Amino acid sequence: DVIELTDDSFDKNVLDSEDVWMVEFYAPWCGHCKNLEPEWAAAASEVKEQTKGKVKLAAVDATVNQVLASRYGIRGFPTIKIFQKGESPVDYDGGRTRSDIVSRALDLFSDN
Repeated sequence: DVIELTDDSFDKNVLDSEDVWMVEFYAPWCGHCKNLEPEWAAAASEVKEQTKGKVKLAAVDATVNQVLASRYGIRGFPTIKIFQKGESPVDYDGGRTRSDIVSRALDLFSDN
């Protein structure tokens, strides 16, 4: 489903991975993040089904993982960043529909 990542777990999970990671950085009081939670989970199920985990969806609570928040310049919420092997992350620029997120995921899968 959605993997919860932390300052301590991020680099081995994500940076050292052969898989692509789409990571939502959120704050726990942020209503837009709360609204997105169920759609993020739904997208994560479909992506898992389509890619068998070659693309993973994850989340980071930026407020308690401040090394990551600083590293990736998180200045607002929610912020979704896409990580591919050996690259700096890029920002996701689509909507929260399942089709939008799954489209980006399959694009990533095709080329990874």
